[PDB]
Amino acid sequence: ADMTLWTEAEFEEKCTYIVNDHPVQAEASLPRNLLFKYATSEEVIGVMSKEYIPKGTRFGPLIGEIYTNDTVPNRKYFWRIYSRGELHHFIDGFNEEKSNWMRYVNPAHSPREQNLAACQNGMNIYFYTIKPIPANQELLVWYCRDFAERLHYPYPGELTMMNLTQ
Amino acid sequence: SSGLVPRGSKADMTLWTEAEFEEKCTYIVNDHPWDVQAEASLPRNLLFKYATNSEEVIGVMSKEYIPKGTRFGPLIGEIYTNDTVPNRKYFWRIYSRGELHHFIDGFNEEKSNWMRYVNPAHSPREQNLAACQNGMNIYFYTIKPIPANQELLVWYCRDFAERLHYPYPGELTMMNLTQ
Repeated sequence: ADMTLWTEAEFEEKCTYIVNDHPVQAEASLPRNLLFKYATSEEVIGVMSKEYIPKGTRFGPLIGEIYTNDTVPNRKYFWRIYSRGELHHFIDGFNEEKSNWMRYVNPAHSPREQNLAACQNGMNIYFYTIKPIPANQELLVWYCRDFAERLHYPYPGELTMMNLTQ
Repeated sequence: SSGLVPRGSKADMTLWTEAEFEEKCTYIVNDHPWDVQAEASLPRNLLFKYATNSEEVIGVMSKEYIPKGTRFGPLIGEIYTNDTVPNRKYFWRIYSRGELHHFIDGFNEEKSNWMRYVNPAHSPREQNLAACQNGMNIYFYTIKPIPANQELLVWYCRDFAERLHYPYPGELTMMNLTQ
C-alpha cells in the first residue's frame, strides 16, 4: 500500500481510478475534480483539488509539443521520454495552446508535501496520487523512483549509504 | 595583505569529477613491489586490521599520517565481461563511452591487490577515500587527511556513484533542488 517505491508498471497495474481531461487548451482541459490556484490577477499559479481525491488516482496523459534533439528550437516545462533505456524525446508543456493543465502542477519540495508521482507508461507521462488529497489542497508532484533514477535525481525512499552498508 | 589583492578571483573534493581527481591529486602511492598478492602488495604507509586473535584481514589502516589528495591504486583483480563472468562482493564496474564494459573482481586474493580489503564508508562523515575510474583503471584518492592508525573507508565519487544509481556524499535532496 506504500506507493513510494512502486515501479512504473506497478502504478499502471494497481491504479484504482482513472481521471481523463475535461472534453486555451491548458486551462480548458482541467478535469472537473480540480480547480486552479490564482494569483491575488487571473494568472494560474498551481492546481488544487475541488473535492476529495482518492489515493491511487491517475491523471493524464501529459499533453505538450514534442521535440527530439534534432528538432528542438525554455526547458522549464520539459518532460523526458525514454525508449529502451535511452532518451528518445521531450514533451514541452510551455505553450498553453498546445499543452494540457498538467503544466500548471507545481513540484513537491519534500516527501511530506508530495501527493503525486510522475511516471512514464508506454510513450506517455501520467501523474498518480500516492496519498488522498482532501478538498482545496494543492497537487504537488515529484518523479517516481524509476523516473528519478533515469534523471539521476533524488526521490522519497531513496536508499542512503547507511542503508546500503548496514 | 587585506582585500581585493590577496583575495584574487574565485579545496572540498566532495563534488570533484574523476578528471579533477586525476589532475589535482598531490601524492601518488604505488603498491609495494610486489608478490599472497593481496597482502604482499600493501603499500608501506598502511597496515592491515585483523580479526581478534586471528590472522584474518578485516580492513586497512594507516601506518602514518596520510595527506589529503593521495592516490592509491590501480585496483588489481580478475576481469570479467557479461559474456565471461562465472559472488559479486568484490566487484567493481568499468565503463566505456557511457556503457558498462567489464568487471574487476577482487575476490581471489592470489589475483587481486590489497584494495579488495578496504571497507566502504557508512556515512559521508566516515568517508576518507573516493573511488574513481581514470582511463581503464580504478584508483582511490584521499579526500581528507588520514591520521596514523585510522581505518581507510571508501565510497564512489559522484560520477561513479551516478553510473551505479547509488547515493553519494554531497548529493542534493529534493529540498535543495526545489529551494
